[PDB]
Amino acid sequence: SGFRKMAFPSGKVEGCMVQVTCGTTTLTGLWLDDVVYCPRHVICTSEDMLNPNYEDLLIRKSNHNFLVQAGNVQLRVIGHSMQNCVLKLKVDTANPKTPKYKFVRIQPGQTFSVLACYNGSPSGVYQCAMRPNFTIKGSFLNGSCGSVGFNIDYDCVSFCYMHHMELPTGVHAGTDLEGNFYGPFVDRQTAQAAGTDTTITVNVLAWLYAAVINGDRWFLNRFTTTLNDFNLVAMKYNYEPLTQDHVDILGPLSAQTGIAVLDMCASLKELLQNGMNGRTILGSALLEDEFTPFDVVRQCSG
Amino acid sequence: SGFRKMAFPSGKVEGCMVQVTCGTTTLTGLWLDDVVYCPRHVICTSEDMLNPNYEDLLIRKSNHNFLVQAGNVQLRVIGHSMQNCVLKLKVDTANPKTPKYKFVRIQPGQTFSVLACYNGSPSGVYQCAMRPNFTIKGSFLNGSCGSVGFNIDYDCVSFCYMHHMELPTGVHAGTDLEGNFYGPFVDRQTAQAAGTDTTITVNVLAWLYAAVINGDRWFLNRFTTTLNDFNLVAMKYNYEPLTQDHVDILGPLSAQTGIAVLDMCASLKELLQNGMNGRTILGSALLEDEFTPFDVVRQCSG
Repeated sequence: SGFRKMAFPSGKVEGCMVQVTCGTTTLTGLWLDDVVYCPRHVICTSEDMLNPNYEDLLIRKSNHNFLVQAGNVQLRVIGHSMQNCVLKLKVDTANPKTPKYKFVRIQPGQTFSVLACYNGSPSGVYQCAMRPNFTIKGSFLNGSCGSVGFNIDYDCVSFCYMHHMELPTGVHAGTDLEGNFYGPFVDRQTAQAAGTDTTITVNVLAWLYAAVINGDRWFLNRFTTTLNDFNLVAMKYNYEPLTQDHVDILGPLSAQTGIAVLDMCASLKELLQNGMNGRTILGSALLEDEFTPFDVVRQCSG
Repeated sequence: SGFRKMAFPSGKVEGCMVQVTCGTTTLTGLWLDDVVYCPRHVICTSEDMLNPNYEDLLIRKSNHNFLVQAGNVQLRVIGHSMQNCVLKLKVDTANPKTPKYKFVRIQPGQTFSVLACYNGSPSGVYQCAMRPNFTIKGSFLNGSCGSVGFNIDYDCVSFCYMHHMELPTGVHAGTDLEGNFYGPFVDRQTAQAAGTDTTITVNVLAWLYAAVINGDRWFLNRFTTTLNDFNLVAMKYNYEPLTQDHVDILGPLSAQTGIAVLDMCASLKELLQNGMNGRTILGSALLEDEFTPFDVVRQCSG
């Protein structure tokens, strides 16, 4: 028993992390086969970040301007290529520690593990959700840029995220491994609006199921509700609309606990309307939305 | 910026995790050099756990009764030895992936990373504190027993914890790697009292410093206080007494933020007495005590 926010084991990803240096700039890169992936703003000084013409900036750079190191092992670069907001540095040496891997673009509400690095050196690991407004609430310092988010499906590492920017807000923005930003964000040091940060309703419900599985059943009410009635309450509290697909995804958890989804929705309704009255659920005084149904079942079953 | 509960990278520990089977019982073991460490209750059936005579139970077992596997690689056992509550299974093959390592007994209030396994297979990683009552709030299922807690000091993995028991309470108990339980607990399926679960005051303060470093400064009050006056309030709310050593440990954080320890203590006093009034600190509606000063500085500096 017990329920913790839990990252995937990071070993497979640790052996892929390298230091990418270009001029004065140094950050973290991802070394897979004979290609190193990194934020394209590695070519930028601090002054360039205000209004960068990446194409023009990149043209001053040749292969030899990129120092790629993998812990005292300086790789050699034999070809470079900008793909959207990522640089792809071809190298002579293929990473012998390359895991089975995929590149995937993740959806809002889905979770992933972040291996936070500094200048190519793994520092630690934590679990994140891609929030509805396509930000994450991470922990990244100078050097962390190029730190990656991933999921592990049995043997395959699925890379979904690379960290690029910290907003003036403090929250974090990044790309998939093809270099496309999650959200409207750009790799430019300017004012950038993250939208309203809504809550992932299906996750909150998954978490409430986890709490019941773990013996916290106090919230369970004597009411029920419909989707419409629930969603009218959801919209009020900047919660995501709950759809039928959401209900279906929660079915296994419903089947395990013997609690229908709408019954659990009614519990959530009252919690939202009436608060927690100073009580806690799974050792939290807030409604938590960074656990997917998959995460709950993964941690509960095996 | 940003502040997250963060585990150490687990790669070094992943390559040490093995499956230990004895009769019907299977759990996780730690393979270091030519020795495998595991909970001694691996020799127990469910019936034995009620009132085990470990010495008598172990005598029925010979070397060949222990099946040690490291992912399709069945190790061979050439000597066995019970050390307190751990079994030490000597084997022919030395782990080639043995990291630089130490065994350390950790103190109450100190943190560590748990690599949660099932039957020798790493499942995930999260950060824990050894609580004042020598329990942890983990996540362990059947198979997780023998999962280990560790810290990484640059090159050296320092193993501090092995998971053995879940209490009827739900909270978790275990040993150091020499097999001595943290706390009064025994490896017997019986009713076992964990004491009053007090809060780690120096950690809470470390966390409050982290919050100020990250821009949450709302709690900061116009008062100050003494240690005695503070500790009289601390005792009331089952907080650990704050000592002078605690003050000294917080000095760097005090020096960074320009906020004296006692000034921060007065903030904490009011929070304890007046609550949070529905506000949050670092995205939490509770006072968090599982971040040491080291953890805060590690994550803030680099």
